[PDB]
Amino acid sequence: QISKVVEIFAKAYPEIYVVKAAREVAEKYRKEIIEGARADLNGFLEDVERKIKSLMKPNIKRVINATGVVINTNLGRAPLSKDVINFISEIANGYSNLEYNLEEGKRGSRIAHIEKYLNELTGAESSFVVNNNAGAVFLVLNTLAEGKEVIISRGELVEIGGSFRIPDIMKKSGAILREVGTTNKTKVSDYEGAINQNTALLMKVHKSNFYMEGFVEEVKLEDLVKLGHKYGIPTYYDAGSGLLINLKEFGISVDEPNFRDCISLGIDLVSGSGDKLLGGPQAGIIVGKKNLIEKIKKNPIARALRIDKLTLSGLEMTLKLYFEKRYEDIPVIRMLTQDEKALRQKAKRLEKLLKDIPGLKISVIKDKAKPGGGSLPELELPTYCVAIRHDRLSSQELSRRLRLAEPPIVCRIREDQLLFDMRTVFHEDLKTIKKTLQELLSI
Amino acid sequence: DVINFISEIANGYSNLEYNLEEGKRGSRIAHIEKYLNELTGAESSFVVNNNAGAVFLVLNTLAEGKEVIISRGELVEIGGSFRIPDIMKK
Repeated sequence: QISKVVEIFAKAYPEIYVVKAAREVAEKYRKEIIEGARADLNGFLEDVERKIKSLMKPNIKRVINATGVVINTNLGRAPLSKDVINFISEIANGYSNLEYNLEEGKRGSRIAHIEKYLNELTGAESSFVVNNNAGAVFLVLNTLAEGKEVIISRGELVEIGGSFRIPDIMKKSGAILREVGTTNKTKVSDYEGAINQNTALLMKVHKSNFYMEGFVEEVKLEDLVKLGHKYGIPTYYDAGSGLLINLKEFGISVDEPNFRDCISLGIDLVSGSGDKLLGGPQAGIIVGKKNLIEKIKKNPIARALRIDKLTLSGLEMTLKLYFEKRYEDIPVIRMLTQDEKALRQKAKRLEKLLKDIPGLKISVIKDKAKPGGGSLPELELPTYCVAIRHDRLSSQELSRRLRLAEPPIVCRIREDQLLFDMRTVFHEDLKTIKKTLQELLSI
Repeated sequence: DVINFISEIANGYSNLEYNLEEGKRGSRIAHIEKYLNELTGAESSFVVNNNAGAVFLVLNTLAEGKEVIISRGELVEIGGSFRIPDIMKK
């Protein structure tokens, strides 16, 4: 019973956790024994103690990312420069002029603090910001095309993440969905073909987390705009990457689309996540024509999507950085634009820390990985891994224990050889890497 | 080898639509199908001009006016005028 387990650990662990550890372990042996899968009760003493050790720590923990994927959906997307985290810390520490204008001394709209930055950086007439890009979509449809049709290419009906899908959202959006062209190809005649009285919207979505090769055709963006200005229809581009600037300017050569460029091209509305290529905290970012934004703003779901104090502040600081050309300060930009050189530099500095540890086979390989996970699907870039192999322990079991470390470490596996992509690894992590390994193979 | 076998059948008359046994017309599809049933292992078989029309046939035979469910990822445009949605319509 739970009272005997409270007697076994008196001062050992606080009474509150011990009973929550006996209640979860006791439902686990009640169901394992009912199903007839357990013949021994002896593991009960150690496991109620491991639960207590575990239940006494946070579920969400910082993790050292070895995979060399900058934008790791599973690992928390764009991490944040300390500068920013500090400004977020300060604003959360007490009250703040969130919804308060200091000039007039009367309430004010919280989305007003930021928008000045967006409209300067992109060039759009006005702007706005909601919970994530997801809702930013759901908002631009339900606002603009409730009960009327929207035209989109059959190749752009994406499923990104686990629950999101343009057709399943747009439906619930209340917009009527008109799918032109074919999977692989879509000409301009396909869009123009389906125009009619009901058509309220010309939407294009960017294939963020996939890509098609082979015989493939797509509708030029200059073309969608010409088309809409013909029949008097608004265009709506879901970047999704929400890349904020031209990326070629950093030496990486891709066609990824960005706010500034897409707007000056003549699209009427653009959106994208903030926790992607922008580098910030999670946010739906929407920019374009004044008359449209106003309309979005006034829709009463906007209040159900409006951003929290934490992501609001933190977004301002990241926007600040971007105005100050302080690029290297926003993690997701530095990690992609890191010099091939620089990577090696780090690679061998690590190797140097592990030489001494027993049983460790350590080598430095130059590999081609694909860094972007949720925003740059075709991108392939050279990065140096430190592959390691232990005589006593196998690569699989290695990863596993590394994931259970404090802090935990997550990495790629490849042909029974553990790898460490240096693209995503922070310096202060190296010392913690060495201490982790030596605690595992010497214990 | 092929081209010769073709050349030869083309240089004169042939039992194309003619069954020699019964001395009566026969289906031209009949010559081939025996090979197809053996190689594939299906119950029966048939042949038409090209795959394009083979799709068109199987839809219009089996689904005229009824629903055909297909993956949104599989609606292709192969070649310049063949498109599964465009033909499936017709």
